[PDB]
Amino acid sequence: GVPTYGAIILDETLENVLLVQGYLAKSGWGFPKGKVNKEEAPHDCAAREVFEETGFDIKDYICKDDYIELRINDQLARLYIIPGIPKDTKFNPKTRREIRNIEWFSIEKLPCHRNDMTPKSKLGLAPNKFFMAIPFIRPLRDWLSRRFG
Repeated sequence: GVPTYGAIILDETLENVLLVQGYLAKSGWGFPKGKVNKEEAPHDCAAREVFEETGFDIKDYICKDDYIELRINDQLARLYIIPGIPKDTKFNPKTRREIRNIEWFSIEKLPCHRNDMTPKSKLGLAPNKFFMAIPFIRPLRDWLSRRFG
């Protein structure tokens, strides 16, 4: 798998995160991110994907050491952490064939796992519209705890 790069944007209170909603296979909510182009540096990919999906430019705010990275089915996803972006910021995707909507969510209200179906004696997990975001939530809470307290 080709690696993906993007950002976790937080507001000034550190309470809220910016998610984007896609279409079809990507119909639910996730952090803004996408696949790296040939010979493109990780920080340049993250700024390009975030600007395409939100219309906000992170280039002057990226810190090279501040990121969460996960490997999911042998594909690497690295999201740079960008705190302190005001909630009254005007966001507008470029790529509206790809992005349905953009919204702020409370970090403490987001799920960090999907629910089983043990009440139905059935295997697997119940659908959840935050499925693409969920793997990063626990690592994000732990990162904010260590850096800020």
